[PDB]
Amino acid sequence: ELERERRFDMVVRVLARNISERMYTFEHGLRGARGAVIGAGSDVISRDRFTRYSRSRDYPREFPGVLGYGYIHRVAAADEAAFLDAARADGAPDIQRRLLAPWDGERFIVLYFEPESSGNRPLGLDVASEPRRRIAAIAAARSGQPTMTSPVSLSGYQTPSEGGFLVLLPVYREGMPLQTPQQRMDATTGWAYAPLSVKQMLESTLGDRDDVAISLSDREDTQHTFYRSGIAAPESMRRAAHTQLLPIYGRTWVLTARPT
Amino acid sequence: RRFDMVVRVLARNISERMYTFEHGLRGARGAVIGAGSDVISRDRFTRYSRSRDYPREFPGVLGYGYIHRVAAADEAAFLDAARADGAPDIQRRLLAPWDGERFIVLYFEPESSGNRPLGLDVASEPRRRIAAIAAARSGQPTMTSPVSLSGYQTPSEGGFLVLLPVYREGMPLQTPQQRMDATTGWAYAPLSVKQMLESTLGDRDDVAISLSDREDTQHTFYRSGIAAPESMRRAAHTQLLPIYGRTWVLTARPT
Repeated sequence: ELERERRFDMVVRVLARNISERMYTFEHGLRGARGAVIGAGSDVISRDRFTRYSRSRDYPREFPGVLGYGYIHRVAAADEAAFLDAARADGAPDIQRRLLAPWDGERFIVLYFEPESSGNRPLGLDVASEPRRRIAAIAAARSGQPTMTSPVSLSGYQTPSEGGFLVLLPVYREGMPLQTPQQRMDATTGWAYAPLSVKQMLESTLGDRDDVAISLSDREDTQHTFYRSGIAAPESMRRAAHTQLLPIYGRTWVLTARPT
Repeated sequence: RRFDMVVRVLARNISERMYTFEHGLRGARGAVIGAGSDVISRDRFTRYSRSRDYPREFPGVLGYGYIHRVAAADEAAFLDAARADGAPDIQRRLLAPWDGERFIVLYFEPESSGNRPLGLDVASEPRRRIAAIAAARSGQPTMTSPVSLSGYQTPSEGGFLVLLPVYREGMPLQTPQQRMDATTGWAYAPLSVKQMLESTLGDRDDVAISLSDREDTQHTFYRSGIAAPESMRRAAHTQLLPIYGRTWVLTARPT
């Protein structure tokens, strides 16, 4: 009788480890994408050098579950016009600042993203115009760590609504102090980022997990889940659910499970 | 252009598509009515369902079925009858722990791929139960707040259930307690948020909309499009849509 809740605790702990392992495979390409801009130096990577970088990778094969990888530039309101004129001349003549919600602060604009054949065209999306993305960009900039958002709706990566996440990693200006969050924030020039759809990420890890009735949510708002699958055995409804806390990229996910 | 109008016609389209599903609810209840006092057989409900063509007649809805009201004391008896009437593998399936009165999915058509909600106790989940008791008390087709459709697709999708009650013949219906006491079951329709909206909106790229239920405006059940940068210098166009006892908040911007 007692062996049952231990045998399934083994099931849950392993499933939690797999979700966390898939999530942390994406970190590699995030640091690879920042690597390209570091190699480029102080003067932000050209369209040609970044597109050449992305073509040297094979994201569907190397990183199954991620839409792709890109670069967001940090630009103040008074430098928007010059940035847009520079970007337009570099191979994106139709690029414009695009807002997710009204924002008049400092803009964090998507400049590069590869590949379009995967998600959609997020070019010119102001990631600061939406608070959850802004909170992740700011936290990553201050910490120096890859920082995921709270669950979001991926606009620019197809329509209609597709639940997802963005994972951001800041690129620092060479020769600037990084000893404090504030020093690190003032040093950020842009961010390497990865957009990911909930469904695509989970498809790879738990292809056919008909042995579990699971639910996933962020701890900051447990009332709303971002993923749910299967119906539990009616016997397992006599006791409580197995819960696991998954720390992923500065965020905490709560995995709830029951057999069947 | 007149964008204020575009919104108004868009709202009318969403409501009108939602309100077409009511015909099938009354149709499914109507099959149950024709059988009489004794609950409809599996054969007669399936041949009623086969006399309908839900993808053509009602685009946007998953299908139509029947839920039976059964007390905890009568669970065993009810389950035996269903197992003998062509449902051998049926059992009370719970969405969450629940010890109260059971509202079990007896019939659903089309039981095509996915769509195996047979035995699903919709009373076991609060949003589904609230909609069912409100529908029974009012006598009106009543929808849930946004829900996750376990029993219709492997990774569960966002959706709604719309419920219409079945009353016992010869029982009074003047008060809501009278109506609730007379409730034998419900005709229901499960709905996917994506499927229903694909059927109304289509490939229109002229609007950047979002929908949420007024009970919780902090959570949208639908979002589509990126608005024109210019339109952000102004508030979005808003509209309240009365859908089966629920209020939807439509927020729209052009492009």
